[PDB]
Amino acid sequence: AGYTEIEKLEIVKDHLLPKQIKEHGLKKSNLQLRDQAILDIIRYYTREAGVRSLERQLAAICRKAAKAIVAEERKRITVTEKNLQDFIGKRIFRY
Repeated sequence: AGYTEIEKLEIVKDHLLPKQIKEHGLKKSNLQLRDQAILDIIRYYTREAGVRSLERQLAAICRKAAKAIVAEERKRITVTEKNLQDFIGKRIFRY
């Protein structure tokens, strides 16, 4: 028990690329999110009891988007700060 905002920032920022890319890598490179997003989502939720869960929240939106693989043909799912809402849909803290 000793997680600090910095630690979470180090991993949350690095793992977002390799982690998601791996578990998701299983399917054709289907992941193209931005940093502003990872920071925005967590910033709106910030709800969690450890990084493990946090990473789970990111993976949730990431793959949740992978499922949409049934789209027209747009390859690489872009999860900018806007799409982030379309995927998550709804939030907890309202401004």
